[PDB]
Formats: sequence, C-alpha cells, structure tokens
Amino acid sequence: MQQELREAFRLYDKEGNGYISTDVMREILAELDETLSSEDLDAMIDEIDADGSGTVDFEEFMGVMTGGDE
Repeated sequence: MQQELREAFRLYDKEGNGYISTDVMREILAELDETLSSEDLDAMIDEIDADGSGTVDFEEFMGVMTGGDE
C-alpha cells in the first residue's frame, strides 16, 4: 500500500524533501475540497506555516489533510 496518504506528499518532494513549502499545500487543499475557495485554503495555510521558509511538517500535513486530526 505505497499509495497511502503519502501518495500526494511524495509527489511534491520535487523541491524540498519531507518538508514541503506551504505554497504547495494550498494546491493540495484545492485538489481535496470542493466548496472552499483559494482564499479559504490560503488562510488555513497562512496559519499553519512552521516558519521553515514557509513549510509544513509531516504530522502537520497529516492532521489537516485528514480533516482535523488534532
């Protein structure tokens, strides 16, 4: 089961490895949700940035991508 939730993440390890820039996660959210707009997803990314040049960590991605795994 290589195509688990990591399926999407691994595809974005083009620039960076394991710590993808928050930029890309915006597009990920747009690929996931149908109702919220780019401003909505951007605002969620706006508050998730782990400060690493604008990056998201593994579990940070996991928690948000699963809807809300707190």
